[PDB]
Amino acid sequence: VNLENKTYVIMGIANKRSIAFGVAKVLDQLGAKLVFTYRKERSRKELEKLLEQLNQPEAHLYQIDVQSDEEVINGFEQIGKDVGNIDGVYHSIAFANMEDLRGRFSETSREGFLLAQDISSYSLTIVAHEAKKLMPEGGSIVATTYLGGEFAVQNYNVMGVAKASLEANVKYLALDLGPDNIRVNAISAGPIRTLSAKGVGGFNTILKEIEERAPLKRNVDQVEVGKTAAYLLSDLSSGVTGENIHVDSGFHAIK
Amino acid sequence: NLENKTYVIMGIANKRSIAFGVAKVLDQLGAKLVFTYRKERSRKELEKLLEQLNQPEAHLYQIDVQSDEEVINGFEQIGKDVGNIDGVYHSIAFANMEDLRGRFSETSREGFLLAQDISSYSLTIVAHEAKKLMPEGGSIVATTYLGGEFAVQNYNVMGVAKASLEANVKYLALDLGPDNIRVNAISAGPIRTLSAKGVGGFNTILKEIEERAPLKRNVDQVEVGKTAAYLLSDLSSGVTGENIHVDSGFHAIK
Amino acid sequence: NLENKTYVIMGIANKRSIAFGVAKVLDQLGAKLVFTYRKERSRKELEKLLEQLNQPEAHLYQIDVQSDEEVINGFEQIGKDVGNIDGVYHSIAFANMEDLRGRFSETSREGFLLAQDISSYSLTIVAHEAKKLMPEGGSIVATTYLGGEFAVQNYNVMGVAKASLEANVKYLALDLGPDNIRVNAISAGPIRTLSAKGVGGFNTILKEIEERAPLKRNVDQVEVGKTAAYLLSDLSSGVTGENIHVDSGFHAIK
Amino acid sequence: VNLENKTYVIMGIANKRSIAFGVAKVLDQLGAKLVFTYRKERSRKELEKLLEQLNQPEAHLYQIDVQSDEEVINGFEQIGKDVGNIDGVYHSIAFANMEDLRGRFSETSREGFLLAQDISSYSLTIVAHEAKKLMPEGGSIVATTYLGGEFAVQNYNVMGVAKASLEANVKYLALDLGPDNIRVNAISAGPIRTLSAKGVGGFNTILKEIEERAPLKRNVDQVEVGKTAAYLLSDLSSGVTGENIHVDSGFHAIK
Ligand SMILES: NC(=O)c1ccc[n+]([C@@H]2O[C@H](COP(=O)([O-])OP(=O)(O)OC[C@H]3O[C@@H](n4cnc5c(N)ncnc54)[C@H](OP(=O)(O)O)[C@@H]3O)[C@@H](O)[C@H]2O)c1
Ligand SMILES: NC(=O)c1ccc[n+]([C@@H]2O[C@H](COP(=O)([O-])OP(=O)(O)OC[C@H]3O[C@@H](n4cnc5c(N)ncnc54)[C@H](OP(=O)(O)O)[C@@H]3O)[C@@H](O)[C@H]2O)c1
Ligand SMILES: NC(=O)c1ccc[n+]([C@@H]2O[C@H](COP(=O)([O-])OP(=O)(O)OC[C@H]3O[C@@H](n4cnc5c(N)ncnc54)[C@H](OP(=O)(O)O)[C@@H]3O)[C@@H](O)[C@H]2O)c1
Ligand SMILES: NC(=O)c1ccc[n+]([C@@H]2O[C@H](COP(=O)([O-])OP(=O)(O)OC[C@H]3O[C@@H](n4cnc5c(N)ncnc54)[C@H](OP(=O)(O)O)[C@@H]3O)[C@@H](O)[C@H]2O)c1
Ligand SMILES: CCCCCCc1ccc(Oc2ccccc2C)c(O)c1
Ligand SMILES: CCCCCCc1ccc(Oc2ccccc2C)c(O)c1
Ligand SMILES: CCCCCCc1ccc(Oc2ccccc2C)c(O)c1
Ligand SMILES: CCCCCCc1ccc(Oc2ccccc2C)c(O)c1
Ligand SMILES: N[C@@H](CCC(=O)O)C(=O)O
Ligand SMILES: N[C@@H](CCC(=O)O)C(=O)O
Repeated sequence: VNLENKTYVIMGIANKRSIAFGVAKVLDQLGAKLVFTYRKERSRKELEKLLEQLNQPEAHLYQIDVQSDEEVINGFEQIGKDVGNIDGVYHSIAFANMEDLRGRFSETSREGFLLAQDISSYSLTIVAHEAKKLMPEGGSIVATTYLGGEFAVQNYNVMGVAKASLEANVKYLALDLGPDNIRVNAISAGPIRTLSAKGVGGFNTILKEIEERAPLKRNVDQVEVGKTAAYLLSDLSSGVTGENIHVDSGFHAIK
Repeated sequence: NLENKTYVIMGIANKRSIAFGVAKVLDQLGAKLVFTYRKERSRKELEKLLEQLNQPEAHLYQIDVQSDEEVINGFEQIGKDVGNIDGVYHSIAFANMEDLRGRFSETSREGFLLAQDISSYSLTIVAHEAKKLMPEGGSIVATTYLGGEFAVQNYNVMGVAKASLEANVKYLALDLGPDNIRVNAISAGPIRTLSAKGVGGFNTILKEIEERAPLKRNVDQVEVGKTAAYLLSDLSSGVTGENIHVDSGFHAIK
Repeated sequence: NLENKTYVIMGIANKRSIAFGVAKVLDQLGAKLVFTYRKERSRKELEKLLEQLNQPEAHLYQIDVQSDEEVINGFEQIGKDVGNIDGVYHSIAFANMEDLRGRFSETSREGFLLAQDISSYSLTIVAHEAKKLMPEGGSIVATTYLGGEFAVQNYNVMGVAKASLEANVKYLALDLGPDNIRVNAISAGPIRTLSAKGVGGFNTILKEIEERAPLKRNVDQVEVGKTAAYLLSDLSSGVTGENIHVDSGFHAIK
Repeated sequence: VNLENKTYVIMGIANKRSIAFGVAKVLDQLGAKLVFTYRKERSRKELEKLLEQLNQPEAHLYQIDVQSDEEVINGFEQIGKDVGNIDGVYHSIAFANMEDLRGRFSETSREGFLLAQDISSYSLTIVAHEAKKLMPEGGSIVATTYLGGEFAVQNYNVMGVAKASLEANVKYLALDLGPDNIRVNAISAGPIRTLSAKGVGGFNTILKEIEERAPLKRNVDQVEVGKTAAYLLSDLSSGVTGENIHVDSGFHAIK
């Protein structure tokens, strides 16, 4: 799994705790050229500071709000002109309003539901469509999901239905872009203390339950997600597509 | 037997709708039925279909599930007209034709979100509003297709919206369970319907089921309706967050 | 309504047996019933339980599913006594107590194969023999537990034997489907039975269904029986290779 | 990856076409010390020959018929006396009578059913129990499975039910050995022309269905199972246990 002369776009670093910073640390350490995309200017600033700890000899940062067709279209188009063709995309992007991450699911608003869908699932489809233009030779696209896409986990509410959508999106992209030699997979990460986690009702309780009940008796970290991301983005996984790998201490396997 | 029971059936379009299959079965079993339809020029059509049921009176309500107000005002009116209900059969989906063929990666945002809105989110709001009519509990059933568990060529955007619907069923089942409201899906094999003409490669799937499914035949709307009767009745007490395949066994094989 | 239907119910030991839950339901629905047992004591309990049912005749056959001879001869006798049947409810499993606690990695070969034989293989041979009494088609149902889909502390060797049973259902569905025989499983939530008294941590899992499952209560034998009636009747035509969870929704959550 | 100073035990090489031999080329290339176990004298002979193709400075071969408790016990015990502690085990062992891999599954005999369970599933339980003693600090155990374990595939008949069993066996083993830091996982390989495949009814008609229908539109090979084995056997996959990775061109994902 050595990746020199590989280029990967990582979407969704906000700070040093971001899962996508785990991927980045692991890919960068394996010698890959990286390009980063962000939404808030605070994320770019965090990216500028975190690039000091990476080996990247230059900073490729692109502002892409995935709610914008044109910002995605022109973002990847630009990445293509700056660095040429890419080997894959790590997609670490999701959003839901805080109302919608606690209390009663049946009370979700249309606007809150569609917002979570647009950012957390559909952004993958359009990223894939635009990213494919930079992978004339094939490549690898990995999204980040959560077990709550597969089962009804208390509080995760609108995001779980967005992750269900995301997971199917992976399969349909896998089928569609398969003949083009682009593999499309997901990582189902265990719960990890991140900026966005602070918004999920009951997140602390779940951390403690993994540690008590999951087979490895411990929580996972971002580097662990990065290690599997390296596998999925590299040749090591050449016959794997439409797959969902649980990086979660075995929790998905137990009841 | 379903005498003294009342269900709302959403999604009848013509003689061939899956929902009319459910209608015939529940009607036969003695339930009171209320029907919702999307557009006002399909009211007269619904009115003709009802001539074949033993419904003393025709309870029809226009609801486009794309509007909160229509869902909210619709279900309120149902409550004023008929009282508490025992359950809802949801049989509603939509996607634009150009997204049910060709390359899934080329789906527009508008088309992806439209499908989610109508085929998935509609269950949430319907469940919220229908709950108000079920103080002592009841049963809600949605219609899915196997393409929300696996990628099926051409089903495309609808497949992602069914994955979403099927999650929706589980989250509603978790939320609504303490209120004694069960939420399930039926996963129907392919059936010749008005909407099915819109899906690329449909006939080819009809043929495959016959060759490859364990029962070596296709299912019909009335078979979906018999499983609906079970899900909608006390017979399926204890069963919630479930997806039952009514598909000649196709889901189990590969 | 199951008048003029005949079902074989395998594996009642006492009034707490899941299959007696099945028995009462099909009995209420009008079916003729035939019971098979292994232990002398079970026959005795059956003779006495039959006073609670409307069966005017005791159809009691000793069939230890560890013996081919007994299964074959039993089903043949059953054919001679009552004729063709419409389905079989299989409610049989066994493992040693030592294999239902402490560490799965320590399971003996003998213990492992014992559980497979009795708890999984038994359905294949039953299906084969039962087939002969179903020239027209029928329905076969086996009873599984969620521990065959996920690792559940303590269920151990039985979880592997249930994973095997659930597969068995799928392959039997595939094989027998063109003969119009459906094969399905019911996955029951935990229920205080004689056998359950041997599973380590059974009480603890009982309580946490109450706490965590969508319906926040446990299920009972009669609720399994009502789904059995669904699966064993024409209501579930179209449905095969299926696994229906009668478990208050516990399967859908995490 | 990189696997110097790791030792892996590979069970079930018969000839050059064996899936486990793909595993073996990949771990060998990656620096690993390899120990091999076999049943038939022929398999040992093939192994001595195929060993010239590898970097292994030393042949470590052990006859273990997994139908024999004392052979598994004594084999692992002796492996540990010879090479010390190991980092994991690759299990590539299954068996059924031909009788039982065509025509009607309802006709399967008891003795053939139990035979397929014994070799194809139980063997893992005991292998893991014995392998554990050589992994005081933890390690990785991978077994090999097939989609016919998740779905009724025509003809795979009794082997499907033993794969269902093998796959639950992996989950129960993960929950149990997790606190010992031992991970347990499955590879679900697509159809690969091997000695044993020659005995499965209709195997060629599936090979061609994968090509026409699987997302990647091609079949996979023993080396692709190998490269996922290396991921699963290494620290790359820390946090993954109780998992089933489909290495099958995405066929598991479509209908
Ligand atoms: N931590 C966990 O337990 C957990 C578990 C499983 C999966 N995940 C998934 O992992 C991924 C990363 O989340 P995280 O936990 O690492 O949290 P995070 O560090 O807070 O990252 C979330 C990211 O989403 C980006 N984002 C949100 N909306 C966007 C938009 N419209 N356009 C572009 N970027 C947008 C944010 O960028 P800006 O800040 O610049 O807006 C941020 O970088 C998500 O898909 C999440 O669902 C998290
Ligand atoms: N037919 C199959 O092979 C198959 C298989 C599995 C699952 N399903 C599912 O079964 C359900 C019923 O489909 P069907 O095949 O019976 O098709 P159908 O007869 O054409 O019915 C679909 C219904 O959805 C309604 N609908 C569409 N948009 C709506 C909206 N915005 N508000 C309210 N109603 C709306 C349609 O109304 P209008 O006529 O007014 O447009 C129609 O009544 C769907 O959920 C479908 O996904 C179908
Ligand atoms: N109780 C639960 O929470 C639970 C949950 C999910 C699934 N299940 C399943 O439900 C089914 C019924 O079990 P249960 O809990 O109702 O327990 P039960 O009342 O103890 O029934 C078990 C039955 O298996 C029979 N049996 C065992 N080995 C046999 C053999 N070799 N030949 C013929 N019969 C044999 C027993 O007969 P004898 O007494 O005559 O030996 C007994 O009638 C089993 O599949 C069990 O795994 C139970
Ligand atoms: N090839 C495929 O398309 C395919 C696809 C998915 C999964 N698989 C799985 O892949 C694994 C490897 O099979 P393969 O295709 O590589 O075929 P293979 O080359 O024939 O290997 C099968 C191995 O099983 C060993 N074996 C059988 N019974 C044994 C016993 N009782 N004790 C010790 N070893 C025993 C054989 O050893 P001896 O020759 O010495 O008896 C042989 O090395 C199996 O688990 C199979 O189910 C194969
Ligand atoms: C009850 C659930 C407890 C564990 C949650 C794990 C988790 C934590 C963070 C996640 O990311 C987001 C969640 C909501 C909105 C935005 C993001 C990125 C996320 O997707 C999942
Ligand atoms: C790939 C071809 C096989 C799939 C046909 C099954 C099917 C048929 C009709 C369905 O209903 C709709 C489909 C598209 C748009 C709207 C509806 C209601 C539907 O959801 C599913
Ligand atoms: C970890 C505890 C989880 C509770 C499991 C519920 C249960 C109870 C009884 C069951 O039946 C048997 C179990 C072992 C042996 C024999 C039978 C019939 C059974 O199969 C399942
Ligand atoms: C209809 C089936 C289509 C192809 C199945 C692929 C396959 C091929 C060989 C396999 O290995 C065995 C099969 C039977 C007995 C023993 C082994 C090792 C095996 O386990 C799986
Ligand atoms: N967000 C709080 C709980 C919020 C609530 O009670 O809804 C937590 O992390 O526990
Ligand atoms: N299935 C066999 C031919 C006949 C049979 O096995 O029933 C094969 O293709 O090898």
